[PDB]
Amino acid sequence: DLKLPRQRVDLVAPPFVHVHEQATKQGPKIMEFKLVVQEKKMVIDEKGTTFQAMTFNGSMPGPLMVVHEGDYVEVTLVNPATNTMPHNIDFHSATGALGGGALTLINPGEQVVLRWKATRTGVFVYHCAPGGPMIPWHVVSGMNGAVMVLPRDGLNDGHGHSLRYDRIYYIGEQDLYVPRDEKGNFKSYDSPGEAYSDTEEVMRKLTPTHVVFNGKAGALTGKNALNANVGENVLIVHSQANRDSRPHLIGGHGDYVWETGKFSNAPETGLETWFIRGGSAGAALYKFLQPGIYAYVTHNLIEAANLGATAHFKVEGKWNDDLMTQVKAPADIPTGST
Amino acid sequence: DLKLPRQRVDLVAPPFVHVHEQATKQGPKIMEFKLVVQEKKMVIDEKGTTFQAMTFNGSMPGPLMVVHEGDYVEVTLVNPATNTMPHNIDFHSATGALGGGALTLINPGEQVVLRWKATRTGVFVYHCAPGGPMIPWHVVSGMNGAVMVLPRDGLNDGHGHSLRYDRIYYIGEQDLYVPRDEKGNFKSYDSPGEAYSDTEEVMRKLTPTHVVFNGKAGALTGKNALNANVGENVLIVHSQANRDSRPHLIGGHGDYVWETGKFSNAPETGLETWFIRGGSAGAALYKFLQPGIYAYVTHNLIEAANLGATAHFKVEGKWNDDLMTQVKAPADIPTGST
Amino acid sequence: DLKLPRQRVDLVAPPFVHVHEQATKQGPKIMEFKLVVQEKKMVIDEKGTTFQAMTFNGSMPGPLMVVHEGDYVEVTLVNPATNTMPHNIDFHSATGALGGGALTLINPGEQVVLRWKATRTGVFVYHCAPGGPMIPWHVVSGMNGAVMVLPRDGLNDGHGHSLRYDRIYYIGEQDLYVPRDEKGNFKSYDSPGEAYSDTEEVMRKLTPTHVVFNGKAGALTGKNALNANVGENVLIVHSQANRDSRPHLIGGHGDYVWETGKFSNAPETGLETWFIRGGSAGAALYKFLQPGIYAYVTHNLIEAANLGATAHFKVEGKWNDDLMTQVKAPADIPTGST
Ligand SMILES: OC[C@H]1O[C@@](CO)(O[C@H]2O[C@H](CO)[C@@H](O)[C@H](O)[C@H]2O)[C@@H](O)[C@@H]1O
Ligand SMILES: OC[C@H]1O[C@@](CO)(O[C@H]2O[C@H](CO)[C@@H](O)[C@H](O)[C@H]2O)[C@@H](O)[C@@H]1O
Ligand SMILES: OC[C@H]1O[C@@](CO)(O[C@H]2O[C@H](CO)[C@@H](O)[C@H](O)[C@H]2O)[C@@H](O)[C@@H]1O
Ligand SMILES: OC[C@H]1O[C@@](CO)(O[C@H]2O[C@H](CO)[C@@H](O)[C@H](O)[C@H]2O)[C@@H](O)[C@@H]1O
Ligand SMILES: OC[C@H]1O[C@@](CO)(O[C@H]2O[C@H](CO)[C@@H](O)[C@H](O)[C@H]2O)[C@@H](O)[C@@H]1O
Ligand SMILES: OC[C@H]1O[C@@](CO)(O[C@H]2O[C@H](CO)[C@@H](O)[C@H](O)[C@H]2O)[C@@H](O)[C@@H]1O
Ligand SMILES: OC[C@H]1O[C@@](CO)(O[C@H]2O[C@H](CO)[C@@H](O)[C@H](O)[C@H]2O)[C@@H](O)[C@@H]1O
Ligand SMILES: OC[C@H]1O[C@@](CO)(O[C@H]2O[C@H](CO)[C@@H](O)[C@H](O)[C@H]2O)[C@@H](O)[C@@H]1O
Ligand SMILES: OC[C@H]1O[C@@](CO)(O[C@H]2O[C@H](CO)[C@@H](O)[C@H](O)[C@H]2O)[C@@H](O)[C@@H]1O
Ligand SMILES: OC[C@H]1O[C@@](CO)(O[C@H]2O[C@H](CO)[C@@H](O)[C@H](O)[C@H]2O)[C@@H](O)[C@@H]1O
Ligand SMILES: OC[C@H]1O[C@@](CO)(O[C@H]2O[C@H](CO)[C@@H](O)[C@H](O)[C@H]2O)[C@@H](O)[C@@H]1O
Ligand SMILES: OC[C@H]1O[C@@](CO)(O[C@H]2O[C@H](CO)[C@@H](O)[C@H](O)[C@H]2O)[C@@H](O)[C@@H]1O
Ligand SMILES: O=N[O-]
Ligand SMILES: O=N[O-]
Ligand SMILES: O=N[O-]
Ligand SMILES: O=N[O-]
Ligand SMILES: O=N[O-]
Ligand SMILES: O=N[O-]
Ligand SMILES: [Cu+2]
Ligand SMILES: [Cu+2]
Ligand SMILES: [Cu+2]
Ligand SMILES: [Cu+2]
Ligand SMILES: [Cu+2]
Ligand SMILES: [Cu+2]
Repeated sequence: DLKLPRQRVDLVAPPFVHVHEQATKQGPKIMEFKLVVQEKKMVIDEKGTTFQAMTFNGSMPGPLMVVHEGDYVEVTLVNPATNTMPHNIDFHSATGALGGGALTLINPGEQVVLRWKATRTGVFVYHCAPGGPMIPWHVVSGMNGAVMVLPRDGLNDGHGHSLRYDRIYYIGEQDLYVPRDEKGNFKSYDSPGEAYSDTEEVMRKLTPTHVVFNGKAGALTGKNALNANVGENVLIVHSQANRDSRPHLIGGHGDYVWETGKFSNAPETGLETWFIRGGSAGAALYKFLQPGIYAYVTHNLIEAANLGATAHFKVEGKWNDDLMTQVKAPADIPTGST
Repeated sequence: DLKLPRQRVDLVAPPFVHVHEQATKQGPKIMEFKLVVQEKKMVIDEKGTTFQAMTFNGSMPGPLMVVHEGDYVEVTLVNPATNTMPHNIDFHSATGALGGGALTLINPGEQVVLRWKATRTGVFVYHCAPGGPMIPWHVVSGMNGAVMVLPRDGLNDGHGHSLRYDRIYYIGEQDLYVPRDEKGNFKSYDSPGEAYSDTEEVMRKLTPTHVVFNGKAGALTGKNALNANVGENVLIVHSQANRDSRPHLIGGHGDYVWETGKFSNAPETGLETWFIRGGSAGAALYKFLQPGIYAYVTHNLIEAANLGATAHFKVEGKWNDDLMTQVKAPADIPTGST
Repeated sequence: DLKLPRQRVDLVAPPFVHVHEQATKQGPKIMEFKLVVQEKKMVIDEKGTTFQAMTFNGSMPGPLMVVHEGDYVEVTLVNPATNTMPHNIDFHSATGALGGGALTLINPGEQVVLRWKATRTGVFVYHCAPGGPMIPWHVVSGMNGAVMVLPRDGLNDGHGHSLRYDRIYYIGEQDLYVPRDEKGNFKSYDSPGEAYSDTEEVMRKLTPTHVVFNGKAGALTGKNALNANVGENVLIVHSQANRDSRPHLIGGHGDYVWETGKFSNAPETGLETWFIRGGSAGAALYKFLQPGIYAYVTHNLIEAANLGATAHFKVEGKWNDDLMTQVKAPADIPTGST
């Protein structure tokens, strides 16, 4: 019945994003994606704590899918027989059937194909949602990602001027609820099923043990810092499927920010810190003006520094002393100061 | 002194709303409302947990009051002699005297009549506020509701186009703090006064035991699902008097959302999840495009699934396979897949 | 190299703000500020609880700095040798070097001079950020304040109309994490260093023991209520360096609110409650219409009433019975009521 060109997309692992056009003169296509569920033990902090994760495509977050308004998105979801649980997928970008969850429940050893029309522009969360208490558990176990539906003319500033990014990164933030024993040590389990009862107890108190970007504390620091150059306009897509976050680029700003994540709304300009509602994605554009290290954090600094929620950007270029300079280096306080 | 027509309104129990006009060519009226305080033990979850509630008109939330900009709202507040505590009322829509709380403190066996002018458009919280620590306690015991002050021309999209709703529902969300004994069982009390000290201890740790719509887990599910039809524009008013919420219609969107709740501001369009600041009301308009069950949640899914914060809509009509379709039902993974 | 007029500003203690012009026809200046770090034990609640605070200029929050777009801000930061820790400063208003933190780390007995260009308008947080876990600890110990960068034409309503305030107050909100002993009593320490390990344990559970304005419960109540008059337009700048807040003026409104705090964005109008993202400052303008006491709160009323987060305004003038009146004082319920 639906007679449009089909285009297969190969997803990549976050924080990177598969190749795509911003502005396009192509008409609507059927864009074909495949997601494979993988349950696996994963390391989530710098002390080697593990937890029984559940993922789309082996990553937390799941990969970013990018399409244009008016495209049809055909998703094959696969639940390999090595998995232990049923899984499904709910797209916040889609209309009907609980975002697709009501049409996509699959047992281990099965797959399903859903098609949804990309009628609403923005960045949107997708996540597993098998039913009842399984919904939060699968989501906080890692089964969430995002999709971006671009306008066919690309981004704009809401005042008739085009915006183009030079680079795009997807930062998925994950709240984790890892059980502890009587002494406070984190517990380990042999399967997700075995972890469930103790994990649900931690979840009920609504306080995460870890808050991480790209699936672990320190994931996007050190050698996995995000690269940019002075003068580049960088789009940072940020998602949180379950809990609020307050992104902040330390030493920078959000030049254009869609904090509710929807491109039919004009962006706010010149933000210090923005707000991603739990259950949503948002996006910020920034043009780097200064080289050096930048930390990208949630600006609950306890979470950022102590629970794992810090990424770095390493930005190459020349320092602009007009914007900022050290006028006098650290020196002894003058004895004749009052 | 004030010589305007008087009109008596009969309130109804949430989630329904008393009859009202959207656009009106009537001039300013004195709109007369009565609220009666009722302290009573209420069931708040599906396991039969009870708590010592304090309510306006016997419901959590209190009823939605609807008037138009420029009306005068005359509220008789009654505190029957069967109650044990003093109560009052503070309208966020009103100007002066702590929103009216400073003029409305009544002991059991008394009543009071306050009049306030509806000078500001939007949806607004009202709540009890007797003074000091009694303020949070009365509010989290259930003494809060909302009022909607419509523009006389009805809603608009902020770009000169009228918006009209076919149906309106009021979803009041309540954070509850129910004490537990040493084993974790919820405690019961014979009066609000007796519950106070233990409840205040739970409140101080800022983590609710329950988060409910319309006064109990499951209130708006099953046979009390909210009804709609494909093609109907539905206004959902959401209030939270004490704690933030992040509403999400699973399988739908917010077509037009006033998340800060004030109709002098243009709505945002096409939201996945919106944000109700604690101490405020907001409103979202959505036109249903697909039949079936929709869950309306706060998108902290722990709260939604495990603490009680899920409502359902049951939507009648014909499925649109253009928007979404199951291309292939669950099937065994092809043996010749890689 | 930089050849502009220099102007020394003398800071004052919050909630007051140093003298400044709103609209200015002066060109860019080098505005010179000095901040001195002071570590000291401070009283933070009405029962006399103390904690080991770390402050800019001996106050929580640090003082508000006010400049205009295009000015250069030259800050001398001094860390006296009576202090025990290294400190620095990060300006959310500045571009590069982690907002200045990377250029300003000073040991006790040292000072440093940083210059940053005020290229972005709004109110912005500044805070200490020495590195790693020291970042949240210094911030929640009190080392944070705000800066306001005004447009050279002053504020506007985003629709081409000037806004002018008659009075300005800076309300800094501080989340504190005070350790308790086994019985629940707050612990005291002889130095910040000694308090660290126990404080970090409380911080990890993300629930504050106190939430205060101007450094202590009750700071801005009683005789330190904030003064205004009927008819005055008052700007309230609110900052929170670490945790979300939801400001509300009880009995009033936000006439014009920049909740993300940035004057390049038009304000929202007629708000009941607004939202300050942790890591940001926001600002609300209100014209008082009624005399009397107003409470300014975060509208988590538990925090407001029980954890310390209430300020008062005392507003002089004549009552307007058109806006609000008590039609009938408290009276016995009529025996012939149903
Ligand atoms: O012996 C505990 C010690 O070993 C580490 C090493 O990285 O990890 C083990 O213990 C953790 C807590 O049970 C587990 O999460 C992990 O799976 C296991 O290898 C340390 O993290 C831990 O303190
Ligand atoms: O708005 C984008 C997109 O949403 C649709 C429904 O799929 O329209 C919705 O929003 C419209 C614009 O706000 C409303 O007028 C309409 O009633 C609502 O269904 C699409 O038609 C539109 O392209
Ligand atoms: O947090 C309580 C308590 O537990 C201990 C081990 O008994 O540390 C655990 O908690 C720390 C904070 O989350 C982790 O850094 C560590 O991996 C974990 O074992 C104590 O060290 C701590 O007091
Ligand atoms: O890219 C930052 C990196 O460059 C160096 C010199 O190679 O210094 C530049 O950046 C400093 C601020 O971070 C400026 O103060 C300095 O003048 C400028 O040359 C390194 O110091 C710095 O880490
Ligand atoms: O015996 C406890 C058991 O009975 C239930 C039945 O619905 O409710 C009782 O106990 C609760 C906890 O004290 C009370 O809240 C309630 O008022 C009382 O009827 C169960 O909820 C409970 O587990
Ligand atoms: O804005 C609606 C309504 O509020 C009032 C006061 O009751 O005006 C306030 O807001 C005006 C528009 O923003 C301000 O210009 C005014 O100064 C402020 O008091 C009403 O007059 C107005 O209808
Ligand atoms: O939550 C702690 C602990 O308490 C028990 C009974 O001892 O269950 C209580 O808590 C549950 C979660 O809130 C409720 O579902 C139940 O109504 C309540 O009695 C244990 O079952 C649980 O481990
Ligand atoms: O109203 C939803 C209800 O209708 C049924 C058939 O009566 O199916 C419709 O909705 C499905 C998606 O929820 C579509 O896939 C199907 O093709 C459509 O006919 C029921 O299955 C469904 O629960
Ligand atoms: O003896 C405890 C009692 O004294 C008070 C008096 O104001 O304060 C003391 O104890 C507190 C808890 O250790 C300290 O924070 C404070 O520094 C010390 O003077 C009361 O607050 C306290 O209950
Ligand atoms: O926007 C205020 C201020 O920011 C600067 C950079 O210091 O410009 C940023 O924002 C501009 C307007 O949104 C962008 O076009 C620009 O690319 C970005 O660097 C200043 O130039 C401007 O005055
Ligand atoms: O909060 C637990 C418990 O501790 C006690 C003293 O043992 O009070 C402490 O906590 C109160 C709440 O924060 C404070 O008001 C007081 O300053 C502090 O000592 C008990 O009174 C209370 O049950
Ligand atoms: O400024 C408030 C203060 O004024 C008094 C009389 O001096 O009353 C005025 O304010 C009341 C509402 O708070 C009005 O109902 C009253 O009519 C008006 O005169 C005091 O009662 C009040 O505290
Ligand atoms: O389907 N989940 O356990
Ligand atoms: O300025 N960043 O914490
Ligand atoms: O007036 N309340 O307890
Ligand atoms: O998509 N709702 O959780
Ligand atoms: O530098 N701070 O401990
Ligand atoms: O209306 N203030 O809580
Ligand atoms: Cu799953
Ligand atoms: Cu969802
Ligand atoms: Cu009450
Ligand atoms: Cu209130
Ligand atoms: Cu410091
Ligand atoms: Cu910061």
